[PDB]
Amino acid sequence: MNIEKTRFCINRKIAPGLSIEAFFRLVKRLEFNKVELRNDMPSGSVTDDLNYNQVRNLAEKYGLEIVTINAVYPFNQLTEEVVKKTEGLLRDAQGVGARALVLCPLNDGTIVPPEVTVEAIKRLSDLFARYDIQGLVEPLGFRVSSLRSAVWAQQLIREAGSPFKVLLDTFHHHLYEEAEKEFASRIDISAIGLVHLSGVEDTRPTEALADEQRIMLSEKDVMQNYQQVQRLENMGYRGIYAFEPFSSQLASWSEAEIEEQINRSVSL
Ligand SMILES: [Zn+2]
Repeated sequence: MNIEKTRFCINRKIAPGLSIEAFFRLVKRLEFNKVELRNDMPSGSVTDDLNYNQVRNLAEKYGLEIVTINAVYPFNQLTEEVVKKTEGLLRDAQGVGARALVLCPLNDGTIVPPEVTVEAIKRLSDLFARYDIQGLVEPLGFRVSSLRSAVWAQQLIREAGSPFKVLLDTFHHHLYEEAEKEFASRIDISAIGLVHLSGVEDTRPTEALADEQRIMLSEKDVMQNYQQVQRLENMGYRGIYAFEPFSSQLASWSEAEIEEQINRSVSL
């Protein structure tokens, strides 16, 4: 297996400690060219205390692409409150020159009918076009997720007639029983426009693991990061990979610890 390095993205959630400057100067210095900004770090702001300029220039200086902002939730349950909140994020992404905003389904045990997610996808595609932002729909694995399958979400994006793509997240994939030898032919790598990697070394049962159980990559993470990435490659994927580990263990890691466990990960 070989994959081109320039194809690697560093999701900020990996670095809750660092300021954006701090976070940027890192990456670049750590090699690569793509990041993800997020609206769920301590600041609660895609820019922390900054403004669009400061950030934008900070991406220029370190020659980085802001690939996505995570995330809009619940994109699916698209009340006027949610619409106003989404608009926020589009202003953010347009503001920092992000290319995508990440869309997360309702994740609370409530059914969101396919017809409604299909409407929410129509309405968000208008609203995105309005800010010239791309969309990425991230199915969530959990039994309580109102959209679990990357296949189904492609089905529903095709139906809304949307240029949006799916965000394949290794954990959420892992966490969803009916894919792998039901995936493969059913899935369409054309329309996967981002892949979020994170590893789960933990011996617990899959059937109720969480965002907290996500460290980085290395031999015996019970998630098939290689075997997913092997297949994604086998299949045509020439798009981005991003490290989006969550877990409280991203709490150690000097600016130099993060530097290395990114490299454990990139096993090749
Ligand atoms: Zn993700």
